[PDB]
Amino acid sequence: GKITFYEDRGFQGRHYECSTDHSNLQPYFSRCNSVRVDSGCWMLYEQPNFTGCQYFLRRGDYPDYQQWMGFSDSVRSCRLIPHSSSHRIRIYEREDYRGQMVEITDDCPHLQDRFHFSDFHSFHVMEGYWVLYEMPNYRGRQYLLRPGEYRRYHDWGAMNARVGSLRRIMDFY
Repeated sequence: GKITFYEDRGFQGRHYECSTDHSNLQPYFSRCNSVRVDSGCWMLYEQPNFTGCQYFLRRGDYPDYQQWMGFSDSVRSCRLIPHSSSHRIRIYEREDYRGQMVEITDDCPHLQDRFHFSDFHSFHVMEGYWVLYEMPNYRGRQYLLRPGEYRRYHDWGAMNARVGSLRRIMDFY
């Protein structure tokens, strides 16, 4: 993977080329108003140590932070997401894997409209990397889900339970 951060919009200003996870990008730039993703799938984080708001980016040009649904020009840590050949997640109605459940291996642009139940409070990521979104059609707050267990919203870094859609992380072409 290769990503380049720019302090000003339109790919201007101080820039930093990156090919690895970073817990602290502050030594290299103080703001990020545009990004070029040469390759790979990336999760950017507003704050150091993979905290704060999260944003999913993949190959392509992002001339303004709004293009990655940024809440501001803050980017202070990043993960390069590794390759997934398969994706599998269990979605549960209540916290701690209780209530109704469905197991999917594809994307879901509208949780509410698609299943046999209407509330979504815990997740077990069996295979692959996913982005969980606050709103339908992959909008709003974004949260990376890695393989493993999410018993309640705090486990995925949300300040509340609001969710709307789910996307597998796969690259483009």
